[PDB]
Amino acid sequence: VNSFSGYLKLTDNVYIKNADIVEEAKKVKPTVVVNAANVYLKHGGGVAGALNKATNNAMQVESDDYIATNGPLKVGGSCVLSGHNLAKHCLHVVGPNVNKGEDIQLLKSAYENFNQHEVLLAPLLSAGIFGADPIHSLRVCVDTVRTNVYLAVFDKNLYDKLVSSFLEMKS
Ligand SMILES: CCOP(=O)(O)OP(=O)(O)OC[C@H]1O[C@@H](n2cnc3c(N)ncnc32)[C@H](O)[C@@H]1O
Repeated sequence: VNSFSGYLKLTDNVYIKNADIVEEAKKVKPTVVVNAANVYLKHGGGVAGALNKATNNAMQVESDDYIATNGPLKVGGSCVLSGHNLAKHCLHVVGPNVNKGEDIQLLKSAYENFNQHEVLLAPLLSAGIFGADPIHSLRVCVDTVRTNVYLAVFDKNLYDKLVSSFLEMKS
């Protein structure tokens, strides 16, 4: 388990790889894969849709059952459900939807949930459908997370941009 390979070490606890999070999860077998979730755990597109699709929709059914007895998550909040065939556990974390004016400071709260887990395979929270700048999401991850986070960025051009601007800013 947690056999991560081919990552660029950004800090003592943050790693980044140009990879699709589903394919990484199948290779690595992480204890925790992170979902970029929304408060009702409707796994439509992006990471959530890809993770759910790779579980043959088991993640959505599990999530419906969770919501039915617990109600929606809060923005910046999280829950631990099954990792299905992809991981031991999936940490569903709700970043703020910046497009709808949700407070971008909640991205800090979202990444704080990573600190409850020794090691995680994760995407850049809020950087896709939710409209936060990916460079900002990476910065918040680096400053907030103290546990071992392995970031999967599937798009090569975004990966190159993220690494370049991480170096520039780091000084
Ligand atoms: C409703 C929640 O909205 P939120 O913005 O929080 O999450 P998202 O829309 O899933 O995007 C989060 C970030 O992961 C990237 N991304 C998308 N698919 C994959 C994938 N298969 N593997 C690795 N990275 C991926 C996406 O391009 C964006 O950089």
